[PDB]
Amino acid sequence: VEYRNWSKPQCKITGFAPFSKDNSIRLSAGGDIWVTREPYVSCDPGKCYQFALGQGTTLDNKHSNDTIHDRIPHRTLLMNELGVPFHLGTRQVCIAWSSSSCHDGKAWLHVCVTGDDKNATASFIYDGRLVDSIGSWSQNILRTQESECVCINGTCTVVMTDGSASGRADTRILFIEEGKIVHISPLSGSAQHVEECSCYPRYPDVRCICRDNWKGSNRPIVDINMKDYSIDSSYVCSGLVGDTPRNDDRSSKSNCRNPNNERGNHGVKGWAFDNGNDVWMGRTISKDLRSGYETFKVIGGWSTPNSKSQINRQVIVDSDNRSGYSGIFSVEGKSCINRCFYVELIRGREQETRVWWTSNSIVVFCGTSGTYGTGSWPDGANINFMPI
Amino acid sequence: VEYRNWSKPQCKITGFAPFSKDNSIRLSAGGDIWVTREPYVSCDPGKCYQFALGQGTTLDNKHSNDTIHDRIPHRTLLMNELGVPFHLGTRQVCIAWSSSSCHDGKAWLHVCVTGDDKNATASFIYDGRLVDSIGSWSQNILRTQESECVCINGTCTVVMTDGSASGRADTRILFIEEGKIVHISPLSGSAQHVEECSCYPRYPDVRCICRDNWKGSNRPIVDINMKDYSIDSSYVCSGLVGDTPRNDDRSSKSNCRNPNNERGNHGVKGWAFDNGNDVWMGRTISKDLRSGYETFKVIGGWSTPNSKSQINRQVIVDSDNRSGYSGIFSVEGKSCINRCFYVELIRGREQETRVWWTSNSIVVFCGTSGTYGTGSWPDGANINFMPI
Amino acid sequence: VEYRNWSKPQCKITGFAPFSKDNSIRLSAGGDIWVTREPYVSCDPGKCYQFALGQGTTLDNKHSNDTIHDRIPHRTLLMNELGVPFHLGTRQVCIAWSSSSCHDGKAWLHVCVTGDDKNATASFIYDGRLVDSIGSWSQNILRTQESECVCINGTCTVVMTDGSASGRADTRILFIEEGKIVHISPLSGSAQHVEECSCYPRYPDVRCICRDNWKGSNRPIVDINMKDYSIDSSYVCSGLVGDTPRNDDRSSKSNCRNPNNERGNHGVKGWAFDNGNDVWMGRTISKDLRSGYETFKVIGGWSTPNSKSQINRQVIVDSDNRSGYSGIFSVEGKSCINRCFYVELIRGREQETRVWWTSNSIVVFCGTSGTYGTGSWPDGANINFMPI
Amino acid sequence: VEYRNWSKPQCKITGFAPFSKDNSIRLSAGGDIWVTREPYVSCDPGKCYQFALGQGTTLDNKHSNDTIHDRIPHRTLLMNELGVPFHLGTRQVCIAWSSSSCHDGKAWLHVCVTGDDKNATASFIYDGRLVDSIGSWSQNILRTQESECVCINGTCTVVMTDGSASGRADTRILFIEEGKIVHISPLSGSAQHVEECSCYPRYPDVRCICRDNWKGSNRPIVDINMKDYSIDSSYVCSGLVGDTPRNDDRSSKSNCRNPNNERGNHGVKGWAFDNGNDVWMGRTISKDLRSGYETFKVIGGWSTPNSKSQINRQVIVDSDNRSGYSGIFSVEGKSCINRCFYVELIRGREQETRVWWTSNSIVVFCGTSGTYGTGSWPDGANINFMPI
Ligand SMILES: *[C@@H]1O[C@H](CO)[C@@H](O[C@@H]2O[C@H](CO)[C@@H](O[C@@H]3O[C@H](CO)[C@@H](O)[C@H](O[C@H]4O[C@H](CO)[C@@H](O)[C@H](O)[C@@H]4O[C@H]4O[C@H](CO)[C@@H](O)[C@H](O)[C@@H]4O[C@H]4O[C@H](CO)[C@@H](O)[C@H](O)[C@@H]4O)[C@@H]3O)[C@H](O)[C@H]2NC(C)=O)[C@H](O)[C@H]1NC(C)=O
Ligand SMILES: *[C@@H]1O[C@H](CO)[C@@H](O[C@@H]2O[C@H](CO)[C@@H](O[C@@H]3O[C@H](CO)[C@@H](O)[C@H](O[C@H]4O[C@H](CO)[C@@H](O)[C@H](O)[C@@H]4O[C@H]4O[C@H](CO)[C@@H](O)[C@H](O)[C@@H]4O[C@H]4O[C@H](CO)[C@@H](O)[C@H](O)[C@@H]4O)[C@@H]3O)[C@H](O)[C@H]2NC(C)=O)[C@H](O)[C@H]1NC(C)=O
Ligand SMILES: *[C@@H]1O[C@H](CO)[C@@H](O[C@@H]2O[C@H](CO)[C@@H](O[C@@H]3O[C@H](CO)[C@@H](O)[C@H](O[C@H]4O[C@H](CO)[C@@H](O)[C@H](O)[C@@H]4O[C@H]4O[C@H](CO)[C@@H](O)[C@H](O)[C@@H]4O[C@H]4O[C@H](CO)[C@@H](O)[C@H](O)[C@@H]4O)[C@@H]3O)[C@H](O)[C@H]2NC(C)=O)[C@H](O)[C@H]1NC(C)=O
Ligand SMILES: *[C@@H]1O[C@H](CO)[C@@H](O[C@@H]2O[C@H](CO)[C@@H](O[C@@H]3O[C@H](CO)[C@@H](O)[C@H](O[C@H]4O[C@H](CO)[C@@H](O)[C@H](O)[C@@H]4O[C@H]4O[C@H](CO)[C@@H](O)[C@H](O)[C@@H]4O[C@H]4O[C@H](CO)[C@@H](O)[C@H](O)[C@@H]4O)[C@@H]3O)[C@H](O)[C@H]2NC(C)=O)[C@H](O)[C@H]1NC(C)=O
Ligand SMILES: *[C@@H]1O[C@H](CO)[C@@H](O)[C@H](O)[C@H]1NC(C)=O
Ligand SMILES: *[C@@H]1O[C@H](CO)[C@@H](O)[C@H](O)[C@H]1NC(C)=O
Ligand SMILES: *[C@@H]1O[C@H](CO)[C@@H](O)[C@H](O)[C@H]1NC(C)=O
Ligand SMILES: *[C@@H]1O[C@H](CO)[C@@H](O)[C@H](O)[C@H]1NC(C)=O
Ligand SMILES: [Ca+2]
Ligand SMILES: [Ca+2]
Ligand SMILES: [Ca+2]
Ligand SMILES: [Ca+2]
Repeated sequence: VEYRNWSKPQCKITGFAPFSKDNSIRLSAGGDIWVTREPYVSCDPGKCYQFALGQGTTLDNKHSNDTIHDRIPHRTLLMNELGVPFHLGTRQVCIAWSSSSCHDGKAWLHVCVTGDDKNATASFIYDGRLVDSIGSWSQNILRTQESECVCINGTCTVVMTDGSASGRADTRILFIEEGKIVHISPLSGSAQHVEECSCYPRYPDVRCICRDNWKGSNRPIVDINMKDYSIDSSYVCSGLVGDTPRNDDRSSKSNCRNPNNERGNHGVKGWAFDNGNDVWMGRTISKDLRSGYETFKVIGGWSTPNSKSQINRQVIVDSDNRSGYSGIFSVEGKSCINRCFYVELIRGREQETRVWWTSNSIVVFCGTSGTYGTGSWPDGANINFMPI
Repeated sequence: VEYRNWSKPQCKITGFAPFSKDNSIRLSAGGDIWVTREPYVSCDPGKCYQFALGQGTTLDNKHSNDTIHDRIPHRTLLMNELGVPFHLGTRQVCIAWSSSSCHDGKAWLHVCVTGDDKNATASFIYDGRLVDSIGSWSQNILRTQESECVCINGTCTVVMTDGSASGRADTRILFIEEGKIVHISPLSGSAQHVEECSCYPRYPDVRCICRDNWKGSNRPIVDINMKDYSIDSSYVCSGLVGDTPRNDDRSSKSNCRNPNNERGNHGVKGWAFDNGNDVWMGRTISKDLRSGYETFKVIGGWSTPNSKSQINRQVIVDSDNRSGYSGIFSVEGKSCINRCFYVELIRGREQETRVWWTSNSIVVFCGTSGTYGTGSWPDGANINFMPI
Repeated sequence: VEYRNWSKPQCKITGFAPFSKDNSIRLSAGGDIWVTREPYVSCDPGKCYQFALGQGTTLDNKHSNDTIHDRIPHRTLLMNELGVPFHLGTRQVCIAWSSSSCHDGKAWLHVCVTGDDKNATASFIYDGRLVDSIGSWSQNILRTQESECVCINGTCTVVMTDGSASGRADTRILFIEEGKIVHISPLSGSAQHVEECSCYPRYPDVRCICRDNWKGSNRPIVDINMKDYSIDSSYVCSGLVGDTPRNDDRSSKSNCRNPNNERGNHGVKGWAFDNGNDVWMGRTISKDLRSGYETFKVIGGWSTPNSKSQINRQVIVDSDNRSGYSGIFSVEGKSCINRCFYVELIRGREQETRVWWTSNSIVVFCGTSGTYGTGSWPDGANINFMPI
Repeated sequence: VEYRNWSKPQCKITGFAPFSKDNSIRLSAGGDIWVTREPYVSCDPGKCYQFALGQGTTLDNKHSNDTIHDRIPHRTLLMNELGVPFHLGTRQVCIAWSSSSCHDGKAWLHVCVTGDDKNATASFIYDGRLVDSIGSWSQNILRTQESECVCINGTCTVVMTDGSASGRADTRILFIEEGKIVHISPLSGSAQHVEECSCYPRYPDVRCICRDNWKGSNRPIVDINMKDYSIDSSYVCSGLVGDTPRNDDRSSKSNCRNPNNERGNHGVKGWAFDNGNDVWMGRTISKDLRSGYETFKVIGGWSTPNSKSQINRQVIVDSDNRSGYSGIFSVEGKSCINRCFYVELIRGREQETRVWWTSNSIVVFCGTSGTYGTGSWPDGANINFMPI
């Protein structure tokens, strides 16, 4: 077994093709399925796995009541092969109300945060054993990516934040070797608030597109130098911005450098990736709510401030259906590294009627160099058919 | 590991012996089991797997209502070891309302079609990653075999159709290497309508027996030259024809060349294979409905037009019981390549109105050079005992 | 990997120690568990598996009604790791209302009989593929061991019967190499009726203790010469006889040669094995019904006609509780071959009329050279707590 | 594969970080989950497993009624990967109402005790086969650790007791090689009553911290010399004692040598381990009941009699929530051997009378050389939401 280097060029991308869907909520109405949120996907060299934060209960279960809450002690990281729904045989990998996972070519690293809001613990589990832990540095909800970390040549990197969700916070980039923290770098650059980074290998370095929860509806970028541990940060150049909420395309802005101060407060986890001067990105179709999901390329969207010429739009989830968090993962092919993404399809309380639970399913798409058509792949559950 | 070549002679066939049965619908009445249709079987070098298109729901589940519909975004390809029923731990391999799968000796290829009727996408997944995709070419339900594809020396072939189900359509034969489409050939020859091909290795080439949904109740043949990608097509010579609907045995015809224009409209997926001048074939026992299932050899049925001398009949499913789609798969033995088949046993709507769902179980038989008796192996569920 | 030879001495045996129990029926009252009967155990070189004939239904399921019947088309052979109860993820290995399985050191052989009573088919599946089949030779319920077959140096042997259960029948011993029948020997010797043999390796040969359903309450022995395929048969010498029904211990007889003509009609599958002049055997505690289970050694019980000197009695299931079929399996240790056995614990109809189903659990014990105490390990389900 | 030697220094310990939680009871209210008690954790060289004694039933099952009883024939040892809850696919490894398991680097050993109170049998199963057995030596509930045994250089050791729970008993230390008992040593030293030992490798020897059920609320130590099989015993020096019940912290004593005669009767399984002159230990927060769980270091707690200076306290389960048994396990890291522990979280009768069953979930923590915060990770089930 060799460490992954991800040392191939990025695949040609013309858009995205359907990859996986789990139908979690539909199945929940006729079977014992975990209540989850904050899912993601990560692949070992051979196969892909779906992850999510359980709520310590199945859906058709009185304990599913009031699972809207983000942090309870019973949350655990679930891990199944991609497309295997979270049934009762699912392994709970660690205790976590915030997580990141990645495979270095040899073994899995899991970063699992749990405990009190003001004094959380992050556990670092590698190759099936606890190797390290760190306590809260800002005493205000130590937290991490909710998507895959990235490892190059045996060094894995993960972005963590501690502090205010509505002001200056303390973001740190950890470097981890076989589960052991070997270095911690403070966030540097012009990103002013960084949450829930979606990171990808860009050999020899790592690049993250994140969520600004404070003043930006444009998405921050964090660049991680894997050689010298230096950090840089800015914002996606695209004038078509990626956060929710955001201004309408009529009036939205990004200058590549600063939070745009356009409905900056709050946000949603999302992703983008560069191809030369262009950017491929996803966002909710609604500028207001976590409804619908679309992808497109913005011509000059990586390099030209305020660029707004999009092309190659695809609807993933139509605007009449719920989405949620989304994130990137990378898959090594024969000659190139492909970029894929998942969309969390949130169902239940409070937005929807009848039910007392909050859960999600997932849909997953992967970059293609080929051709494709159109469709919409929403959660598909009928709220009227669900146990409450 | 080496690529499969299937470079052994076809096994001696005296008939077929029982191989597998999943009892899906019986189990559905007391357990959480997927609603499915369009099942098939395919084996890696070591063991066989059962596949089917899920309906994104279990049977004992309000979402099972109105699962008669062929295409919804929630359909996914399920894959279990043969004889493991589709329980909640089943892996959903891809998003698909039409599919084909095969193993090349090294890894699995899945061809998965989903999306809008007028603009579908086929994804090509190999060794657990998306390698290619193609969009609809005729804007009219791009679709494929619903049974195993065939790979020789690292090149896999699959037949796909796009266009009318009741007139001239656009059928293409794809050649795929490690998930990448390397060549596409148009259908050629005298077959006038080709659907749902059941294909098998006939080293060094591939041979398919398909469904003519337009003018033929005789089954089309598609011959695929794996060296130069050339295509030929015609019809099974046997005067005992394989489609449903069809004329009675007394008045049925085939001239090997043309659709017989005998109750040609509509059809059912099925199979046949050659042994010299003779043909082994299955069909529904009913000439009108998907009821019963029988196999037999037609003497001269491969090479003599309108041959009707049958022998070695076996009842697989008696005529009082429901069948459905059927297809071929091939299994490599020590010295020869064996031919096996599965039968889909459809239950529920529209025919059975006590329940609101549509699903199936499977029964599977394999070629034998030995001896055997008689029986009948239907679905076996009591419709009155079923959750509705 | 090498073929198993079983070429080690039989382990020292002082009695039996508890090995496994599945609690199938207790679990059935709170979970989806297969209805079964005719279970057995067989181990590959690494680990042991439990097998049984499913009834194509779970217990808490309307299809469980009237599962008293021995032969329906929906019966399939189930196979799990030993101690894993027959849940919905259990693999159905083949279609079978009578079966035998064994591992030759390289792969599994399964002998699976199904179809019409007067014209059954036995399928021979090896290394995951159908290799051979045979039809009924006496047109009267072709049938086999319901316990493990035995393979030495790549040749597996299995005993099959076709014909009357209450008169002269046609018993044959098959020799099978990688799934292919290479020789068939007729029964020879003085055993007059042979059913449901429990066989074990006695290098270089195989020895079976069976059920005489006709005139004997003493158990037949079948000796299989693996070199020249010759067959011999007689009866266990022990005056303490192993069948049910039987006479009481005071009046029972065996002359080693002939059926004893003591309540000879009917019987139950069981086992015994030799150690020099002595025999280790199990039997139901009741002489009338399949109630209770005991093991003991009979001193001179292998070599001395009508020997009744028992020692080392152990209660496996107390006489207040139901038993059923029992059979032998063999397990290779470091320096010796151990003998183990399972007991089928039958619940439901016809004896227990509150419920409409018939099913079983299992308990398993293995030979020990050590020491042990006493107990009773019955099924343990409360019939009043069961779904009916 | 090589035998484990555990020949690395003990890892630096600053405290404990969260590792695993199974949420068994919460899940039981919406899924088929085993009723258990007496859980533990043990890891092979790659992966950790959770074990527990089943009650031969699921929770939502009428058979769960009156599972307070410790010993029934239906109890079996369950084994899943750590964090996989005990679903219906769980393997029952052996018949056991008392158990210990460990991996020697090559294979699993299981020590499983079952049968009559006055005449129990312990089975020794290694590498999937029964290798040895021993009967009761004191005719009074032969019993063992309820946590992992320890193997060094292919020799595994386990502590067993037979005799009174409230007076002088007969404790023996067994030495087992590939499942075969090679030596038995009587308890020696000043420990006067030894139950339910929590043992760990301290190369080249093994050290156990146990439960005195008779005169001590201070915990006994058993030291096992793996070279000459000699045994020593005493009591943990710490004046902060580990048993429940016990005196309050102000009035509790230990002299390292004798049971303290302070509320000595009864107890609970627990653990401690040495670091130089200091001791790391866990205990219930309540001095009266199995409620809450805390860990801390006692400075001089290993070497100084009646030492009471604690530091590095952590709450694992707050005092408002139920705990139960706890035990140690050891995990080999790159350069050191880590110490971890599990806590049994008991729910139901007799304390909670709304329900009729008794079961548990688990939470698991591992030693860390890093930093951590605070929290509480109780069972989390709402008794009012449970099937009774
Ligand atoms: C079968 O499947 C294939 C493959 O999926 C389909 O082909 C794809 O079809 C897509 C839709 O036509 C196409 O993407 C489009 O590319 C064009 C550039 O050629 C781009 O303009 C499109 O983006 C606009 O339209 C979409 C809706 O389609 C809007 O959501 C989006 O916001 C864009 O609209 C904005 O810009 C327009 C142009 O300036 C304005 O006219 C419009 O009012 C709107 O303006 C707002 O935003 C501006 C900033 O962007 C701002 O200045 C202004 O003030 C407003 O605020 C879209 O990306 C794919 O390229 C194509 N794929 C391929 C490979 O060919 C095919 O159609 C399917 N066929 C069927 C029958 O199903
Ligand atoms: C135990 O098990 C074994 C193994 O399963 C059994 O042996 C098998 O038995 C099969 C049935 O006899 C046998 O297959 C038959 O082979 C003969 C040739 O030898 C063939 O004629 C049979 O086909 C006719 O009969 C079946 C029903 O059995 C019909 O479904 C079929 O359509 C055929 O009937 C048509 O042709 C006949 C002859 O011309 C006409 O009499 C009949 O009316 C009908 O005519 C219509 O169709 C014609 C076109 O074909 C058309 O010209 C006309 O106008 C009408 O429309 C069948 O294939 C197996 O070979 C044999 N297997 C082996 C290895 O021996 C055994 O019986 C079992 N034993 C018991 C006691 O259960
Ligand atoms: C703790 O556990 C250990 C290990 O499990 C226990 O030790 C075991 O204890 C067993 C019972 O004592 C013992 O087996 C016995 O061995 C003697 C020979 O030494 C043998 O005679 C015993 O067999 C008789 O008794 C059993 C009931 O125990 C009957 O079921 C059986 O049919 C036998 O009864 C017949 O023979 C008797 C003597 O000849 C007659 O009195 C009786 O009426 C009956 O006669 C009928 O059968 C005859 C043919 O057999 C026939 O001629 C006559 O006309 C009648 O029809 C039994 O096998 C184990 O050897 C021993 N194990 C070890 C390793 O020591 C220990 O007791 C446990 N302790 C506690 C307190 O739980
Ligand atoms: C964020 O998380 C971090 C990491 O978890 C937190 O840091 C940890 O904080 C712990 C609590 O302060 C600390 O452990 C403590 O260490 C001190 C020594 O420095 C030790 O004295 C503490 O033990 C006492 O207090 C705990 C409750 O905290 C009691 O349960 C315990 O019994 C001890 O109290 C007894 O002794 C005291 C002093 O002698 C008495 O005042 C008290 O009444 C009580 O006396 C009884 O027992 C005596 C025998 O011991 C007996 O003589 C007398 O008669 C009475 O019966 C505790 O171990 C950790 O070291 C620290 N961890 C690290 C790595 O720094 C941090 O606080 C969190 N952040 C925030 C803001 O909360
Ligand atoms: C959920 O819990 C709330 C109490 O917070 C209660 O009012 C409501 O009835 C519960 N829902 C159900 C379905 O029991
Ligand atoms: C299925 O849906 C139809 C149309 O809404 C309805 O009439 C029928 O009652 C439904 N079936 C069940 C069993 O709910
Ligand atoms: C089982 O079937 C019999 C015969 O049809 C019937 O009398 C009985 O009520 C059935 N049992 C149940 C529980 O439905
Ligand atoms: C449990 O058994 C007891 C004694 O038979 C009975 O009083 C009680 O009702 C049972 N509990 C349930 C929930 O059936
Ligand atoms: Ca924002
Ligand atoms: Ca047709
Ligand atoms: Ca008899
Ligand atoms: Ca005590």
